[PDB]
Amino acid sequence: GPRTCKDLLDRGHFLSGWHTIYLPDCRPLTVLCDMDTDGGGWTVFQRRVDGSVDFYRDWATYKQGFGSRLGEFWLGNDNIHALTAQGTSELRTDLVDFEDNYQFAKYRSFKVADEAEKYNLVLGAFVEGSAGDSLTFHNNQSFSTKDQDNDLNTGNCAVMFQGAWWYKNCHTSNLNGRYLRGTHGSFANGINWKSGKGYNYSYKVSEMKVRPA
Amino acid sequence: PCLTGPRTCKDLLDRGHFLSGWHTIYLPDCRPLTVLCDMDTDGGGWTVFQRRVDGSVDFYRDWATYKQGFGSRLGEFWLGNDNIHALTAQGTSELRTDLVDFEDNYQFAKYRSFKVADEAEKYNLVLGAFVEGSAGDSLTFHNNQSFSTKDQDNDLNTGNCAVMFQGAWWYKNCHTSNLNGRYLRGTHGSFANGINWKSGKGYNYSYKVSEMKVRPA
Amino acid sequence: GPRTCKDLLDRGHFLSGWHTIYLPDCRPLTVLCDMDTDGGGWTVFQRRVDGSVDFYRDWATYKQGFGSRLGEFWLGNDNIHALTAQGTSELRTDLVDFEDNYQFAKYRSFKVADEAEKYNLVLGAFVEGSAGDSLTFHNNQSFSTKDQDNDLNTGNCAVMFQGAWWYKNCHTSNLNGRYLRGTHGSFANGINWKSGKGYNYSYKVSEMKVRPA
Ligand SMILES: *[C@@H]1O[C@H](CO[C@@H]2O[C@@H](C)[C@@H](O)[C@@H](O)[C@@H]2O)[C@@H](O[C@@H]2O[C@H](CO)[C@@H](O[C@@H]3O[C@H](CO[C@H]4O[C@H](CO)[C@@H](O)[C@H](O)[C@@H]4O)[C@@H](O)[C@H](O)[C@@H]3O)[C@H](O)[C@H]2NC(C)=O)[C@H](O)[C@H]1NC(C)=O
Ligand SMILES: [Ca+2]
Ligand SMILES: [Ca+2]
Ligand SMILES: [Ca+2]
Repeated sequence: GPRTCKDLLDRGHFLSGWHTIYLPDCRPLTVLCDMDTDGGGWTVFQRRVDGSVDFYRDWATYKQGFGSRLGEFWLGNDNIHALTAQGTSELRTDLVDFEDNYQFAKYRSFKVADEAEKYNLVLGAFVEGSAGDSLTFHNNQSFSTKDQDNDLNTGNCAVMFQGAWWYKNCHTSNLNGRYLRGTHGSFANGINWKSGKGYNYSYKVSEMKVRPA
Repeated sequence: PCLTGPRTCKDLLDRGHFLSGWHTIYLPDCRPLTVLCDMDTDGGGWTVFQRRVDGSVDFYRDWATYKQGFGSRLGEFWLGNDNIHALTAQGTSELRTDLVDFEDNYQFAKYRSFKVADEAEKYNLVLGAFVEGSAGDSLTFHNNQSFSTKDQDNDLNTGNCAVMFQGAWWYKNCHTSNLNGRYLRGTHGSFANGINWKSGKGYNYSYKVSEMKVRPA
Repeated sequence: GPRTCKDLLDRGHFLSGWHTIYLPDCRPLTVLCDMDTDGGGWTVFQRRVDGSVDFYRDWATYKQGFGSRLGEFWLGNDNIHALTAQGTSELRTDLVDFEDNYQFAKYRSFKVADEAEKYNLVLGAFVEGSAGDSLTFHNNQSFSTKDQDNDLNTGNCAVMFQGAWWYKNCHTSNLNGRYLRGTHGSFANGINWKSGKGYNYSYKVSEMKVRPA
């Protein structure tokens, strides 16, 4: 049975949507496949679209995943690790601002370690993207929530920028931040990408997606 | 197969489905129904039977349409009175109503029990006690009243509440909530004909999002 | 075995949405059923809603289908042919403008031939709707894309009006054109329907759908 969204694209599924794939050890899982972007075959593990879901959540919630198939979600750190663990695949970040303006940014490999390793971000080459690089900064850094401080700052970046990310001191990207809708006076606590629209602009749409090498 | 399966969205949550979305359950009588499960709110496991989000669907509809259900899995819908009765007839389901205004304020109401009688009793609302909620109690008023639509006036008003207030609801004489009213988008001059909740944002403010959902005790 | 969205309606599915049906050839297809409009039971094969999907696409892409179950899509010419081949189905076209005024056109029968015949369009007589008739003009003409010009123009109409359609010389409807959002100065390159809002108005919503005659 189908193991990646790439497989499903290969089996003639051309419309984006939720399909079940089979995890290394046989667990059925409905993932969102993006069959459209950049050749198609992407498995989406994060999406922000309308601010209907609260992303300011604790460790246990990020671990198992949350949100809605109808709109916004986070697939879950366990699932994300399961998907990008054995073998390797690439990350694609997509961003649309409120004027209908598209930008992206691909890297050539992406993986997160398991819970014992605090979901460490393993990130390689920024290939290209109109949105620029604002994610390598966070390379080799442990995942943080508001109730598990594993960050580089002396104070809690997750709580400060209202999100859950691979926080150092602190961040150039904050895609799990608050849905602030465009420009905001508050500093760096929205759906922000430094090299893209900056620390005071919150995107309308964000998607993080992977595809096998 | 209609044994094996999940009977409520609560069952599906317990079976490790963590993302909200459309799943098929089996009603007390094995009939399989595809429902929207809210796995996120207040512990998760809610079956959503009403959803207003963007005004794309007309809720000003006749009796037959409310009976079988209408709208879209992609956006707004009413599950259908038959289904709603089937879902709530045996047992106690708590009810929760979730509301969001256009300035991003979120409000809710919660009730100990909720059930609607069958068609012969005109989908009579049987409402348990108000338990808590920022939105305030604007449903207790409608306890023990028949459902009404534009073409079937079962209210306690000499007029037709469903025509005056452009919805369908368990109107009394006439209302304190009108969640199936017109999608008027925020404050409106017209009186009480929007997606209104009296103790919430009053008779002149129509919310951006409303959801009604149920879950086993 | 449900063969059409009409079948699903008769079996008591009253909410519009994506359901899987079985084609005359037995392939299972997941389609958008419109259970609401004009008695319900329509299978939607084209949907424009917000301009999120690029419809300016090549032959291979139109053949297999593209877009998203969450928003805009084209079911795919192969699928459309498979759904229209045997018997005959009605066609309804629904159009919404930016003040939410709805229009429609309705045709007794509609079918597209297969790839060998270039998905040639076989349309029956105009029945009533208020949008007027802007498809009859296109009867008996192959489908053209930017990369497969089958029109009756010395140029490439798909390139001239940036869509893909049964172009003659050139068109009176262009529902796969650019999502230009209301009135546009450019000529006839939007989601246009001549007898509806003319060559300089691009609709907000467009849907093409079929149902057993
Ligand atoms: C729910 O509300 C009803 C009244 O509302 C109607 O019924 C409900 C189900 C909805 O369909 C509404 O839309 C309808 O409008 C209450 O019913 C009344 O209850 C009171 C007692 O609490 C009854 O009053 C008693 O009547 C006795 C005589 O009863 C018989 O005769 C009357 C006519 O007078 C007749 O209506 C009734 O059915 C009997 O046939 C009298 O001896 C006693 O002392 C007292 O006055 C009243 O009769 C009921 N009205 C009706 C129409 O039945 C429900 O009790 C209420 N339920 C709950 C759970 O609160
Ligand atoms: Ca710290
Ligand atoms: Ca009356
Ligand atoms: Ca030509």
